[PDB]
Amino acid sequence: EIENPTIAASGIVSVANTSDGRIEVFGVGGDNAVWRNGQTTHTGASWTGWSSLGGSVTSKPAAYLNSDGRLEVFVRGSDNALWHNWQTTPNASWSGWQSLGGALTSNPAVYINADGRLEVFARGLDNTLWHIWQTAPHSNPWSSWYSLGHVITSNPAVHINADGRLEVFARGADNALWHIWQTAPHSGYWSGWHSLGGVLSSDPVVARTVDGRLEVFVRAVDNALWHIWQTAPNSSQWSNWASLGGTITSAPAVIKYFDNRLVVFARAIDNALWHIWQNDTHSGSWSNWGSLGGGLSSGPDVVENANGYIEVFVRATDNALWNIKRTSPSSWSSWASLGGTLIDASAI
Amino acid sequence: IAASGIVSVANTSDGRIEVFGVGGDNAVWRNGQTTHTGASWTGWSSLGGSVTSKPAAYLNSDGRLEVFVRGSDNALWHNWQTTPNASWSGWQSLGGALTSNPAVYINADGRLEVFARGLDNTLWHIWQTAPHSNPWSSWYSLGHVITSNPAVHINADGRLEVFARGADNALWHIWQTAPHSGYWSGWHSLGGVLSSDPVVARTVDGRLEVFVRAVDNALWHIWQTAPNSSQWSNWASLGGTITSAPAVIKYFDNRLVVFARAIDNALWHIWQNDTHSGSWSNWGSLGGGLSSGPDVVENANGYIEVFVRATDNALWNIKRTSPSSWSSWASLGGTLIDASAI
Ligand SMILES: CO[C@@H]1O[C@@H](C)[C@@H](O)[C@@H](O)[C@@H]1O
Ligand SMILES: CO[C@@H]1O[C@@H](C)[C@@H](O)[C@@H](O)[C@@H]1O
Ligand SMILES: CO[C@@H]1O[C@@H](C)[C@@H](O)[C@@H](O)[C@@H]1O
Ligand SMILES: CO[C@@H]1O[C@@H](C)[C@@H](O)[C@@H](O)[C@@H]1O
Ligand SMILES: CO[C@@H]1O[C@@H](C)[C@@H](O)[C@@H](O)[C@@H]1O
Ligand SMILES: CO[C@@H]1O[C@@H](C)[C@@H](O)[C@@H](O)[C@@H]1O
Ligand SMILES: CO[C@@H]1O[C@@H](C)[C@@H](O)[C@@H](O)[C@@H]1O
Ligand SMILES: CO[C@@H]1O[C@@H](C)[C@@H](O)[C@@H](O)[C@@H]1O
Repeated sequence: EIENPTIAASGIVSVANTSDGRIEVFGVGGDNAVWRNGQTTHTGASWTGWSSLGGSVTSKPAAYLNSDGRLEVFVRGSDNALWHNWQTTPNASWSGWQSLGGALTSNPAVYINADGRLEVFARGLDNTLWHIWQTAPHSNPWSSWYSLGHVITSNPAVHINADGRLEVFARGADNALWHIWQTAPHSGYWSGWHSLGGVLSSDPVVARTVDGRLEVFVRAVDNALWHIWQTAPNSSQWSNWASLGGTITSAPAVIKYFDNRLVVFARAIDNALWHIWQNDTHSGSWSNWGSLGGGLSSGPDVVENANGYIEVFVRATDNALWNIKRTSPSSWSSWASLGGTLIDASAI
Repeated sequence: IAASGIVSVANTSDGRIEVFGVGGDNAVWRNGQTTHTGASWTGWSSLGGSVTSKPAAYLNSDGRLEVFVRGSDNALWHNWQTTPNASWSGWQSLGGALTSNPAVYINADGRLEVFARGLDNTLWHIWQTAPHSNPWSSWYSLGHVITSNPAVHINADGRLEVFARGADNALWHIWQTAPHSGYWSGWHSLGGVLSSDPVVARTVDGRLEVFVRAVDNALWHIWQTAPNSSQWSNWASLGGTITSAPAVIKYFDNRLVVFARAIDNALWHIWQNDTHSGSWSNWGSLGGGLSSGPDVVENANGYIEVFVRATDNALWNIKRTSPSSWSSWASLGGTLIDASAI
């Protein structure tokens, strides 16, 4: 069996914007339960503190905002089935845990189709890519499970093309970046598999540029941040792999700045939070790596807050969730503890 | 009503502004940024047709632009990209008998839905039967009597909500009972005395806010007190003496910015100082000589772009170029007419 390098450490929480402009974070507690924390209001003046959604889980959770404004959380259960939990009205009471069945061997990843139906992707018992979907927009019930085939050796990553076609990425048995896409938006058909090559030592992490090009970030076997991109929207042509250097020890976290420039965050060999950023959205010019310090026991996860500024979440050495955020166009916040005790329940 | 904007302004799925106006021949003409940097424009191309309303462009969730306009026969007509950012379909009739500009929004299920005043002066609507696809429903009346072009937005919970001035010149609104539920609410009055179309934004914290010119020619606004709120604020005056429909857009930090032509026919703007206190700036001039209201969009650099017709009847452009700077006033040329149906 081709040997697959250990994937870079995952982030500690699923970070989601609510329909009322607040950050909500979902992590796994010492009791194996999903625990939640969120801003009291969109100004982010304070947080609610940790409350338990309960359950007993065996993956990193994945939260997603339905097109009717209700958050929904996906996780692999004690039984290796997919379980989910939804707000019953926006930013209100939670449903409790419902089984969607299956036999999963990775974290679940979620995206929304061009018709408002959520669709979840996970490695199945046979190590092929599996998927499942809402049968109606922002609503139960769900399909049964289907295999898209292949052999994958990482958690899958999912995004949507400029033309509304979902596209999923994973490391293959050969360590290359593999991907597959809907033939047209929720057409009922997928394209078959394409290798982008490379030798990955992390999950793929996918953004769409403001001009509509998918761009994928990975740690490679040299422990550098590498990336690769569509040459145009929906393009039949990808770039060559290009190194951004560094010695990173986490999955990269990617977000567009308020001016749409890509910014990548990762833990480095010194256990600090580091970041590197586009100088512009076309020429392909990137900055040098800048440290933001801290002592990280996980990868970062990132969201844009209601002030239009980047917020970053990590687990610290005290196993609490820590937060650092932009406070203006020209300044970072102080490191602050949001407390809690979080375990890394990442499935791979 | 207060003078309308001259163009429908829409972002493409490949991060370029496209503008759609009516030429002196009554055809729909379009102009686009050559790339997402917005450094240059293609120049004007004709989509043809003979039109009797302002066009309304909208991006389908499959990334294809689509333009809606009232035809010579007062029916709704539409023209769509057959693939994203490529060739146009030409003009197809969706029938009906319309007495206003069409306004368009996308449902939580990816179906476009078009609102216009009908032959009996009630609110009419029509929708795609499947997401981002033909064919369309037949026409249905949601009733009432309206005296302005309708405006449409979506609540934080995915319910479409439509705004129109009534025969009392008050702001009226009606909403889906739930996202694309098949049912709508009763008509409700938010009062006031409007002298323009309503223009609607949704705040970053998920509250609908409506801007109007009032009978005193001042900018006024009213807002939901909370997302999906069963309670709105009182009307509040932002003052000024404006001679166009206002145009509203969130800044990169989500502060609302409102643009309007003033009595001096210059482009003026006023903005929130923050998104939690109801505190607004003073009016600031950006100058120009305007023969229309402004239309606004956020470009692929994440900055506000503004489009107005000038005294020469050309389309002019001013935009933010950074966190700290405006662009030059640039002429995109052409000759545009105001084909607004009301
Ligand atoms: C705030 O509560 C603390 O953090 C949670 C995430 C859980 O690990 C819990 O057992 C612990 O007591
Ligand atoms: C509430 O149910 C508990 O949590 C779920 C997420 C599943 O792991 C299930 O097996 C377990 O009993
Ligand atoms: C109904 O869901 C649609 O059809 C299924 C058969 C799958 O192809 C899925 O990716 C797609 O969104
Ligand atoms: C149709 O799908 C498009 O072309 C394919 C050949 C791939 O390059 C894919 O990334 C892209 O989305
Ligand atoms: C560029 O062409 C000019 O502007 C167009 C919008 C039309 O009004 C046309 O008749 C005129 O010649
Ligand atoms: C292309 O067809 C022309 O333009 C349409 C928008 C309609 O006004 C129609 O009656 C006219 O003949
Ligand atoms: C299918 O379309 C849905 O049902 C129709 C009967 C209308 O109520 C419409 O607003 C809604 O989007
Ligand atoms: C259910 O609809 C909500 O409550 C209504 C009574 C109105 O305030 C409306 O703006 C809002 O969307």
